Amino acid sequence: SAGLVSLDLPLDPLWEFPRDRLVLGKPLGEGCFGQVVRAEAFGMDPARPDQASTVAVKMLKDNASDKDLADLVSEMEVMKLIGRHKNIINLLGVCTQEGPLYVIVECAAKGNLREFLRARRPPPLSFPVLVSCAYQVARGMQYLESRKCIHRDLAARNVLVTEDNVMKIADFGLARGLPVKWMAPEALFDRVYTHQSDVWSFGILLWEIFTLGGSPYPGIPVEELFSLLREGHRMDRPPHCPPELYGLMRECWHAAPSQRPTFKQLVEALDKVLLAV
Ligand SMILES: CN1CCN(c2ccc3[nH]c(-c4c(N)c5c(F)cccc5[nH]c4=O)nc3c2)CC1
Repeated sequence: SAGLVSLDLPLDPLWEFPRDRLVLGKPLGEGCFGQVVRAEAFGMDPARPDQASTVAVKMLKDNASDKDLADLVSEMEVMKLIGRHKNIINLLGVCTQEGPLYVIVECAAKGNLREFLRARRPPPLSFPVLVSCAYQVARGMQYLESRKCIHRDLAARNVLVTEDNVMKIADFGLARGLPVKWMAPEALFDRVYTHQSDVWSFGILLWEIFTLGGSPYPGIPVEELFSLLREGHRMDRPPHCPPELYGLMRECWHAAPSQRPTFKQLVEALDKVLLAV
């Protein structure tokens, strides 16, 4: 319950998992101070203890500081309270006592959304699948908005994809700690993060989806961007994109946070487009 680093972390019966049952695998995500690794967790579903399931395992090597563990413990404790949703990297279990810390979270087979879209390019990927991707993140963000979480940056890299193409958001639970293009004006300059600063980032995320995993603000040094944003100039409507759907991106990129749309509206707007196709 919001506890810091200790010699041995406290036992929590609602979330604890047997480390002898968990079997680690090859490294999924290279990381500097902490890392995420693949693992075949046996008996993850306790109703069927014989059958196994593939899972991700966030952890840290012998080098991360005392503060770096407290971040991972804070990331764990936030995931407990937020609970389950279809479009979120949910917590499955934790291994704390009598050994190193392993936080078990559900695995994503097809990787991040940027690498997913860039792979499936025409030298697959239809229009409704792109709208289905944009709709699922909006639903996922709406749930995290209602639980008072507030996402840090939000981008194609941070959203992950399942075997059956379900968009699941990751790193929502991580505390504060490069992504200049994705940040809102108030988040860049004054550093005041709100629900409406993620709305800006969702606008940038919509751009990434309908450019098939393109890099936003193409061909600038991350300096004229600042002057460009505060002179009434935003990104253009990309190749193959409707004007009403582009209108939602322009709504997100309004300078006034009050003028930007809430996540409830962006779901309901995309719902009408998803219901059409
Ligand atoms: C060599 N190529 C490296 C990139 N390839 C890849 C493919 C699927 C992947 N899933 C995750 C992953 C996370 N990064 C993750 C996280 F960062 C936090 C919480 C849960 C997570 N679950 C994941 O499943 N990484 C992947 C990498 C393909 C092979």
